[PDB]
Order: sequence, then C-alpha cells, then structure tokens
Amino acid sequence: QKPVCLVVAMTPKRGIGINNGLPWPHLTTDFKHFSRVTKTTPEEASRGKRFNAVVMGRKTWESMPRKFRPLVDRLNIVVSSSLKEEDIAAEKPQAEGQQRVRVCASLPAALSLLEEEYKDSVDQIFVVGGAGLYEAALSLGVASHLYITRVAREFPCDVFFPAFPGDDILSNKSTAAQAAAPAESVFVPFCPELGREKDNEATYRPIFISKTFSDNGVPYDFVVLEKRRKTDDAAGLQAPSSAAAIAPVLAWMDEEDRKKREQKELIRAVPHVHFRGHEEFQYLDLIADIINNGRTMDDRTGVGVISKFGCTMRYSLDQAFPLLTTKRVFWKGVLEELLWFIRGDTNANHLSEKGVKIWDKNVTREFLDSRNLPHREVGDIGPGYGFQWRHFGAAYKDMHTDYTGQGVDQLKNVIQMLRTNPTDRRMLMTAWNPAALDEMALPPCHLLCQFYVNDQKELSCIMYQRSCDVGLGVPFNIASYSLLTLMVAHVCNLKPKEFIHFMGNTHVYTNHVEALKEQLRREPRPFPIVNILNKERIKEIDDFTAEDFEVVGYVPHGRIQM
Amino acid sequence: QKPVCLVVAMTPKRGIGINNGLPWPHLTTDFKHFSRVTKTTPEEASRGKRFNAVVMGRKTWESMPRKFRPLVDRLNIVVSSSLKEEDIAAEKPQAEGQQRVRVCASLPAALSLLEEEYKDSVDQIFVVGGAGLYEAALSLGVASHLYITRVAREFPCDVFFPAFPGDDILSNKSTAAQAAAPAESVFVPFCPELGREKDNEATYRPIFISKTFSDNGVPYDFVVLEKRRKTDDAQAPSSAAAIAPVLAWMDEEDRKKREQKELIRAVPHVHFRGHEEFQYLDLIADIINNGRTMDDRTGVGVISKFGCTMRYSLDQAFPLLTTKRVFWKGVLEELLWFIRGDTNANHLSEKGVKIWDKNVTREFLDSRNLPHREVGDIGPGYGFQWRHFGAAYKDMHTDYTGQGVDQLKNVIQMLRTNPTDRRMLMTAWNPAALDEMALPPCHLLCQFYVNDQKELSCIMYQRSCDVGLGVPFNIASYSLLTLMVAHVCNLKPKEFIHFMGNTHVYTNHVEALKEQLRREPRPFPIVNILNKERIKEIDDFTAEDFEVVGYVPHGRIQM
Ligand SMILES: NC(=O)C1=CN([C@@H]2O[C@H](COP(=O)(O)OP(=O)(O)OC[C@H]3O[C@@H](n4cnc5c(N)ncnc54)[C@H](OP(=O)(O)O)[C@@H]3O)[C@@H](O)[C@H]2O)C=CC1
Ligand SMILES: NC(=O)C1=CN([C@@H]2O[C@H](COP(=O)(O)OP(=O)(O)OC[C@H]3O[C@@H](n4cnc5c(N)ncnc54)[C@H](OP(=O)(O)O)[C@@H]3O)[C@@H](O)[C@H]2O)C=CC1
Ligand SMILES: Nc1nc(N)c(-c2cccc(Cl)c2)c(CCOCCCOc2ccccc2)n1
Ligand SMILES: Nc1nc(N)c(-c2cccc(Cl)c2)c(CCOCCCOc2ccccc2)n1
Ligand SMILES: O=c1ccn([C@H]2C[C@H](O)[C@@H](COP(=O)(O)O)O2)c(=O)[nH]1
Ligand SMILES: O=c1ccn([C@H]2C[C@H](O)[C@@H](COP(=O)(O)O)O2)c(=O)[nH]1
Repeated sequence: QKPVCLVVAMTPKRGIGINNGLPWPHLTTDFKHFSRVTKTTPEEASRGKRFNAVVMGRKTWESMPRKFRPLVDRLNIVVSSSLKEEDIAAEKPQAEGQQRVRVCASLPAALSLLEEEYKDSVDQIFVVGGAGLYEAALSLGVASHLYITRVAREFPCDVFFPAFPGDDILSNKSTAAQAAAPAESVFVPFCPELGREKDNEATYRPIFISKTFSDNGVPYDFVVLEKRRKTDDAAGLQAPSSAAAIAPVLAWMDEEDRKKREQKELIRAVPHVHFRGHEEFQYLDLIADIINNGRTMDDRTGVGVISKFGCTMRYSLDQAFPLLTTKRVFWKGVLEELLWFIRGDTNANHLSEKGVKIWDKNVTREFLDSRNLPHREVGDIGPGYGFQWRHFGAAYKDMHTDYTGQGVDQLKNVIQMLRTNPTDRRMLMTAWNPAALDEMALPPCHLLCQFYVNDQKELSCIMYQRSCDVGLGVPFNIASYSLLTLMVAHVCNLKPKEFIHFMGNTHVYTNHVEALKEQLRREPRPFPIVNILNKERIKEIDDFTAEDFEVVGYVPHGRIQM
Repeated sequence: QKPVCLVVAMTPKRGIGINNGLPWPHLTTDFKHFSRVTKTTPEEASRGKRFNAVVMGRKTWESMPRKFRPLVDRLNIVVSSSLKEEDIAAEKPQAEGQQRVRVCASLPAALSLLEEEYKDSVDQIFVVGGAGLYEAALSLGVASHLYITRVAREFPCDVFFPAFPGDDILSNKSTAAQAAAPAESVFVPFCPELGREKDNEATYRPIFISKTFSDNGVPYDFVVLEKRRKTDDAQAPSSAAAIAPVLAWMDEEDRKKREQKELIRAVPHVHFRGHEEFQYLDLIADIINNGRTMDDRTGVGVISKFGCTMRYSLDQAFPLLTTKRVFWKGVLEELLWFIRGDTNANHLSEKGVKIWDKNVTREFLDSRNLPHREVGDIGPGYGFQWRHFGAAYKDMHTDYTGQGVDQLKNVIQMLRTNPTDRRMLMTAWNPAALDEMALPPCHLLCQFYVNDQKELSCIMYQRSCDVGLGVPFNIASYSLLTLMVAHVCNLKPKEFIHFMGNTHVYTNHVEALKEQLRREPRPFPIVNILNKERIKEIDDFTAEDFEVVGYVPHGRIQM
C-alpha cells in the first residue's frame, strides 16, 4: 500500500484559485519545490523504472498549458467523468518513457488503479488539486501528510481549500474558547476504513516550518502537517566502539546538568515541529532557554527577572522582514521611533502626538525629577539615542535647540563610508556616550551597531544591546534595526542581507513567564515583506517619511490569553 | 572477548607517581571521573550482577590507603608474585555483593582469569596501574583505549608511564623527536595475536578532548585515545521520510557547494570536541571554508565572516590558547597600561612589550595627520577612554586625574553595590576622539554581569578580529581583566564572552593555519593572583601579582 499526500499553496483564507488559474504572481521557489517533491523517488530523499503519481481534478488539468501537461516524469491521473483517456493521448505526441495519462471517475477509483495496476511501478501518490480532490482526499482520510505552501498575502479567489482540522496554522481562529458553533471543517478520519466515528477523528499537526521565502512581492513558506489523532487531551555519529568508550565520560560530565533537567519541566516552543527552519524559532527558543536555564535575579524596576548574559540571533533580509508573528509587533511605533532617531530628535512629544506613546512614561515631570533633571521640560528625553547618532558628544541644552553641525554625525559617516569604501571595518554608530548618561532620561539600551558588506553588495548589520526584554522589547528592536538595514541599504545601493542581534543582559520578567509559555504554543506564520515605497524619490537617509513603507502580508497571531 | 582499557593520570613528562603515591594534590574530578568510568557498566553509559574489573600491579595496590582498598564495586585483580589472595582477603573481609580480590602472576594470567572465570560477570577490563602493568598492557596490545587525565603541571615523580606511540598528545616532541622512539616507545601490536611484526604496528590517537578542569591549583583535562594502525599516517520514520524530499531541495545549493569545497577541519579525528579551544580552531576553519575573500586597506587579501562568538570559562582554568603560544607578557603589561590610563606606548616598549611600536612611529603618526604626536603617543585611546571618557587630550605626559568619565571606577563601584545593574559597561569607542587616535579601538566595548552566585561574567565586543594573530591575545586580555575585577569586587570569575564583528583571517596565513589546525589543544593553564590580601583596588595589581601555572603550548609553526 502506497503513501498519499496533498500538495497545495493557499492564501491565509485558504484561497487557491480564481477563474481557473492561480490567484498570485508566479512563485518560482514554490514551482521548484512542487517539482522536487512530486518527482523525487523516496530512495533519493536520503541520498524497472519507479516513479510517483500526481492526481488532479479535471479543471486543475484543464488549467495547465498543453506544453506543461501531463506533468513530466510522473504518472498523471485525472479524476473526471467526462475527459476521455484517448483525447488526452491525442493532445500532443507522447514522449519516450513517459507514462500514459489515465482518467478515473473518483478519487477511490484512482487510488485503487494505482494500488493494483501500478503496484510495482509507483512509489508515492500526490493529490495536487483542486478543491474537489482536496475535499475528497481529506474526507476519505487517505492523506498522511499535507505539503502546504503558506502564502502570506491575501488575493481575490473563487476556489478555496477545504477547512480542515489544523487550519489555524494559516491564520487566527476567533474560536479562542469563544466559538459560535464547533468550527466547521471536513471530518478527517484517522483510520480511513473506520469512517466518521466519534473516536476516529484526526487533526493535522505541523511537523515542519521553513524560513520565509518570496517571489514577485509575495512572501510564503513551506510547512508539512502530519495526520495525528485529534487527541486534544491538552484540549555527530562515530564508530560504535568510539561511541561506547566516550559514553562513560559524557555520562558523568552531564550529571550536574541531567539532574536539573528532570527536576524542572523543560519549556519548548511547539515541541512537535521537528524541522524548525522558520527564523522566529531563534526568538522562541531563546524564551524557552531563559526560562529553562536562566537565573532569577533582582533588577532596576523591582519586578524581578530571569536572565542570561550573552545571546545572539540572525535574521535574513533578502526575502522577508523579521517582524515577529507569534505576537503582533507595534509596527507604527518601530517606524516613527526610528525616523525620529534619524532626525536627531529628543522631543518625545513629537512621538506621543502620533500615537507612539512608548517614551511617555519616561519623560514625565515626575520621572525627569527622579533623574535630577528638574530643568527638563516634559518630553525632553535628553541628549539620548538619536541625538548621539547625529551629534555625538555635542553639548545639550534642550529639545527645541537646533543642533545642526554640532557633534559627530555617525549616521552620515556610516552611509558615506558604505557608498565609497565598504570593506572598512570601522562602520560603527554608537549611542553609548558615558559623558552624557546623566543628561539623559534613559541610558540607551541598543547602544552599538555595525555594518558589513560582502563581495556581492549584500549588507549586514550587527546591533549590541546591553539589556534585552525578550517579552516586549526584543521584537521591537529586531524590527527597528532590520528596518534601519533596509533604509541604509537602499540609500547606499546595497541589497539587505542579514541583521545580527547581539544581546547582553537578556531576560524575561517573572510576571510575563505565564503569558510567554502561552506564546510558545504558537507556531510562527511566514514573515511579511516590508517594501520601501517611492524608491526613486528617496536618495538620502533623511528623505524617508512615515508614508514611504508598506508591510505586505503580515499575519500575526492575536492577543495573548493573559 | 572482553574490552580492555587503560586509565591513568600523568604530567606532560609521562610522570605518574613518587614514593609510591601520587605526585600531585588531590584531583577531585579525576577521582569522580575515574570512579564513574571504572564503575559504569555499558548498561548505564549507552543509556545476576554485572561489574567491571580493575587490574593493578602490586605496588599500586600497596599505594592505596586501606580505606579505599579494594576498589569498591569492581573486581580487583592484583598482578604480583609475592602477594597472596588469602592475605588480601584477611585484611578487610569483603562486603556482601563485593568480589573476592584475585591475584595473578601476569597480565596474561589476569586476563585469562577474567575471560574464562568471569565470562558472564565482567563487562569491561580496566588496567589502572602502574608502570609495570601499563607497559605489559601496551606491549601485549590488548588495550583498545587509553583514558589519560592530562595533568598540565610537572611534578616530581620517580615512576613514569611508558613512552608510547601517541604520547605527542602530552607535550612537544623536539628533544627526542622521531628516531629516539623505536628505542624508547613500546611496540604496540595492532592485532595482539600477531605480536611484534613490521605490519602489525599500532598507534594511539585522540578521539575525545574535554574542557579544562582544575583542583587544588592543578589544571588538567581528560582525553581518550583509540588504537589505530600506524599506517593511516602518511523522529518517526514517516515524519522523517515526509520531510526529506523538502530538505533535499533546500539543501540542493549547500550540498553542491559542499561537494566542491574540500573542507578544512581541525584535527578531524577528535569526535567529542569539548576543549574550549575548539571554538577558535573551528572558527578558523569556518572562515576558511565559508568566508568571503576581498582585499583590504593594505591590499593584502582577507577572508571574512561577520558576527561570530565564542565563550570561555574562567572558573577552573584560564583560556591562554595552546595550539600556538600567546604573548602572555604583552597581555599582562598592556592591560595594566590600559588600567593606568597610560597612553605612552614607550612605557610598554621599555618593558619588552613591542606590540604598539609599529603604530607610534613618527612616520605612522604622520600617516594619521598627527604630526604633533610625540613618538609613542597612542592618543586618547583605549586606557584613556576607560578612565577619562570624553576628556580633552593633550599628550601622554598630561595628568588627567578627575577629567572625563572614569568608566572602570564606575563599573567596580556598581559591582560592589548594585551588581544586578544592567548599565555596567565600559567603552573605548569615542567617535569624537577617533581622529586623535593612532588606531581606532578594536575591542571597543565590554559589559559585566553577576548572577545569583557572586559570579562575574564579561562580554567584549570587537569590530575587527584577526583570528590568526590578534584574537587569542584579545581573549587573554579581557579574561585577565575579568579575573582582576572579580577579585577586587569579592566576586568569582565565571565566563568571558567574545562578540565579534568583522571576523577574518588573512589569505597568506591560511597555509600556516592549516598546520596549526593539525594540533590537538593542550589543557589550559591556571592563572593565579598572588598577594590577594594586598590587592584592594584595580590599580593595586602589579605585574608580579600574577603567575601562569601549567602553560604547555605547542611550539612555533614551520609554515
Ligand atoms: N493553488 C494550488 O495549489 C492549486 C490550485 N488550483 C486551482 O483551484 C482551481 C481548481 O480546483 P476546482 O476548481 O475545484 O476543480 P478541480 O481541479 O477540483 O477539478 C474539478 C473537476 O474534476 C472532477 N472532480 C473533482 N472532484 C471530484 C470528485 N470528488 N469526484 C469525482 N470527480 C471529481 C470533476 O470533473 P467532471 O465534472 O469532469 O467529473 C470536477 O468538476 C483552479 O482555479 C486551479 O488553478 C488547482 C490545483 C492546485
Ligand atoms: N597517576 C596514576 O594514574 C597512577 C599512578 N601510580 C603510581 O605509580 C607507582 C606504582 O606503579 P609501579 O611503581 O610501577 O609498581 P606497579 O604498580 O607497576 O606494580 C609493580 C609490581 O607489580 C607486579 N608487576 C608489575 N608488572 C608486572 C608484570 N609485567 N608481570 C608480573 N608482575 C608484574 C610486581 O609485583 P611482585 O614484585 O610482587 O611480582 C611489580 O613489582 C606509584 O607511585 C603509584 O602511586 C599508580 C597507578 C596509577
Ligand atoms: N505547492 C503547490 N502545490 C500545487 N498543487 C501547485 C499546483 C497548482 C496548479 C496546478 C497544479 Cl498540477 C499544481 C503549486 C504550483 C506549482 O505547480 C507546478 C505544477 C503545475 O504546473 C503548472 C503550470 C501551468 C499552469 C498550472 C500549473 N504549488
Ligand atoms: N585517571 C586516574 N587513573 C588512575 N589509574 C588513578 C589511580 C591512581 C592510583 C591508584 C589507582 Cl588504583 C588508580 C587515578 C586516581 C584516582 O583513582 C581513584 C582510585 C584510587 O584511589 C586512591 C586514593 C588514594 C591514593 C591512591 C589511590 N586517576
Ligand atoms: O530598546 C529597548 C529599550 C528598553 N528595553 C528594556 C530592557 C529592560 O527591561 C529595560 C531597560 O532598563 P535598564 O536596562 O536601564 O535597567 O527596558 C528593551 O528591551 N529595548
Ligand atoms: O586588539 C586588536 C587590534 C587589532 N586587531 C587586528 C584586526 C584587524 O586585522 C586589524 C585592525 O585593522 P582595522 O580593524 O583598523 O582595519 O588588527 C585585533 O585582532 N585585535
């Protein structure tokens, strides 16, 4: 008996087509992935002809160009009550060693024909569409795995993939214990013989989430969901002698560490995903790692943290934007705060006036007084972050003072050094000015950043942060400095490659631990795409406006349950 | 047939004993390690009573204090011509479940008794010493593995482990390099059946090198050597299967590049690579395999990655790297020179620390449009910024007391009073001072951290890392700085974290580095602070308040 799997791409609302075509621009990587999955004999996965089978509906077959159909190097089966096997044979001259397309009257007919006639010849069976066969395959229960290309943008659609148990991996289920009726979806039988019995209910669990890809302005990733029971109870290698000699020394060296692992319940972000390729697993694993292995300490605010020292993460910028999906990020704040920085502004009331209240609780007359700055007007963060970037070291009077040409303009120097001499190893910008710390409302958190260019005009950025609030700050800081890297790269004719986050005191507050364990049950969605708008207008880092971006296809999980 | 292994601890001169006792103070982890290894049955390592045998010569039996004798929970066999099984039994009669201590006329005798009379009970046979039994074991050829605790210091000894093919893992090999070995080294048969034939020659090769431990002021590490022939020298099935064709095409690119690159790898035979120097060795390899070649300011040609890290433990041993000697002197004097606020490179050079000299020469300062710098004047660089951040620089003779931000004083004061602060930083990266400086700083920031156990940790961030030449020194500098700060804050040093920006090797050093990568690392030395009672503030340290105990690095590269 032969494996059956579903291969599909769908928008977050399960859209799969419109007017008998695909709803989106051509996803190149997806087409390559589709071919590599459907053409791969199972022997070659881990490094007398045997081939795979793709089964499609009539319309799906009719949606293809004659030159592409039948799909090369795979036995094509078409479920149609009207298509004739001989018409299809007559469409084009038959290639050598290509199978003869078959036409069957139902999915059960096709699977049967493959099992009996093609027993020695076919290895794997793929259902490649459309919604008819998808529903057929899901209700029949035959699909062990679903290869789902998650397309992060919505498009107009007339054809949708059936709702199914496991489809919350696509977007937020408003049935967060607040359902109207039980969420409607095909019944997936776990044991296909045993039909729609109450005990025989299956769900699809993700085992595999890739990093985000993109083509033609469409971000997407690949997941593999595996049929499990809907149990809902929660509701290197070496020689055998080389390994056995080492083992007693690895055994006692790990005694102190094995003991503490069984004394506590190791946290783990969505443990069932074996291949954790989505880049957000760095963030989720860091959260787990601080709860698991950090040390509970006291801190400035009184709340109390668990902390690690010296942690890192890297995010790709060549295909999507690392705007974290397991809890929505205040994008408007990231953008207005960063444009503010670039301006050299220290007046937080310019932010507070735009809805970005993040600096407010630190520019109060009370707090400015707690810092022995009774001379500071409310909203005057002092000579802080963006002051230090555009005027390092300059004397500070107040936020209304114009500071043009005072101090060192590191951002101008980084951009100039990248335009002219990108192999330089001194392209730094710091806000950590210790002669200025006491003039500041807040000593800067993200305090250093460095730029690099490889042999292919690809720009990377490191940023060092002494204090990282993983629960609330880190995702903002990741977006803040990723966005900076997009902006710098654009005004420098570089392509953006990677943001690297270097972290000092890295902590979670003990009042967030319970909510963060909740977050760690969330599987990340594909990353969005951040597009610079009006690129031809924007020639210098100061030309960017808050209206010059667009966060396309951002599909984050919602609010925490606590 | 039952596996035979050797367990031993030895100084780099192969010394194992003096006056029929151990040559060193008590090594607790070695004791822990020896007991876990000789007592672990393979049931509990790969995760009717079954026990291993330890086999020892007569004097090793007599060297054990009677409280430890016989070794508990293991069959004890003593190879002796005088000792009698009777007498041994009458010395401390055996507990229930312990084994009668056996006595045998020879290691062949002992090993037959184990294979014939303990064929159902004995799992592993360990030969535990001393010199007489070790030599027999090596020459018989029965030992598949050697478990050697490499004690990093030499202590006086009157008994030594036999010279053996593979003893290069202990120290350098010049004074008796290769032609002294046939007369000194035991011949180790590969197949013990075929004995001492020309094509039956074996060697012992490192498969396992642990991180460096210490006790009672003795640094040491654990290795396992395997017998090899001398002639090699000059999730669920459905889950995994479902996933695999997807990994197959995502790995398409990186497999095809991999199969073209012939991959540098440090000492690839070592499978467990616990020694912390492997991060450095690996990093060098990662850069040569995967970095990008461009040229640089001088046109020399550099291979670079961007954003690398390493971490080193300061609690048992000091990361003075062993695959190439580190200029400890320069590390210690430059760091004190930093702590002084001193910017006069001549004060180092007159101490034989010549590292700054090429960057303070009249010609070089002129290349920085600093024709007004007196020769030796690094400008308001590293130490000036640590102790006078933002101060206005005159020259290296000026007394800047009370000017600028004394970052180092604030760090210590914060560690002594509010150690859970998260602003305890110190930077030399002053962009307003950069042009006043001979060299824009390399290690430009460092941050400190205390856990709940009085343990200090330091992160240093470095924009530009010459992995070949600069980096091991930089590791030493900031690790030693963490020892000094820890001591004057009544803290214990835990860890030095190295955050690297542009990280590179020059293309001319690549051939020499392939050679260096052929060397197994040695155990780290201990660095000690003497006169701790006399040292109360970070300025009180002097060059004489330090000692480096146990540093046995490889010698110079031929390439
Ligand atoms: N994004 C993706 O991954 C994919 C997208 N698509 C898109 O989806 C749409 C096509 O899906 P759809 O519109 O549902 O048409 P289908 O591809 O499902 O083919 C529909 C026809 O196939 C036959 N058929 C389908 N289901 C059954 C069944 N259960 N039993 C018997 N015969 C069956 C019938 O042919 P007859 O009436 O002749 O009996 C039916 O009218 C197109 O827009 C296409 O582009 C298609 C495939 C994959
Ligand atoms: N650092 C370490 O790991 C270890 C260190 N040591 C140190 O080593 C020293 C003891 O070793 P050593 O001094 O060599 O004495 P041994 O422990 O080697 O035993 C020597 C005696 O054992 C018997 N013997 C040894 N080899 C043979 C043989 N091939 N055939 C038959 N009988 C044999 C003889 O006993 P008889 O004369 O009765 O026949 C010989 O006199 C001590 O200083 C001890 O502390 C010991 C063990 C391990
Ligand atoms: N992840 C994924 N799953 C899928 N089921 C398809 C798919 C979509 C429409 C028709 C068919 Cl047969 C397959 C794709 C899109 C890539 O399909 C490549 C094979 C089909 O090739 C063509 C070529 C032209 C028009 C329609 C399909 N990606
Ligand atoms: N890596 C290693 N290898 C070894 N062969 C020994 C060893 C040394 C002397 C005698 C014996 Cl039987 C074993 C040790 C030292 C720890 O051995 C613990 C067992 C013997 O316990 C004592 C205690 C005090 C003096 C002598 C042996 N470490
Ligand atoms: O950009 C920022 C700014 C602040 N924080 C968090 C980290 C700490 O929880 C707190 C900073 O306070 P101190 O590090 O000064 O104690 O705010 C961030 O994560 N990112
Ligand atoms: O403390 C130091 C000082 C210098 N370098 C090396 C790294 C670079 O190869 C070179 C510095 O040159 P630039 O970073 O200025 O280009 O010296 C170090 O590794 N550590």
